[PDB]
Amino acid sequence: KAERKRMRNRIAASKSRKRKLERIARLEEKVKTLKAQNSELASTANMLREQVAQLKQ
Amino acid sequence: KAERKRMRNRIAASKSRKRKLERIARLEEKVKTLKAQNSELASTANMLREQVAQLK
DNA sequence: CGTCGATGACGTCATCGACG
DNA sequence: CGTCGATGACGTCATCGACG
Repeated sequence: KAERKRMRNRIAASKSRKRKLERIARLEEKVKTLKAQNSELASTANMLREQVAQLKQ
Repeated sequence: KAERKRMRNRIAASKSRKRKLERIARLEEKVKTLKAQNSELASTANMLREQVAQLK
């Protein structure tokens, strides 16, 4: 029945808008975490140039 | 006139959806680039461990 | 071939801060 | 107070591939 088809679709649309919402938050969360990782790797590098300056003489 | 308000809001919705799309594309591209940088810095570190090894 | 759930695309409403 | 553009939340349509 048509009437009921649309009814189910209204629900489908609601979950769909919801997954997209989660997907976007996942993305922003990935960006935030990749940034912290960068900083860590960047500092670790200097922590290593440090050790390379000590062994330097 | 109520009619016209709705015509305009129709256009406005097209822009809005368009910008949300562009915004999501940005997030996706950022994830991609941050991953690349991540790699560079990771291997660079090992390059420096290599260089810290050469000092023994 | 008829149906299902997922999705992209779209128009509409409700609501917001800003403007005068 | 009316109005404006932007935008979040919806419901609807068209279309998909999968199923039987």
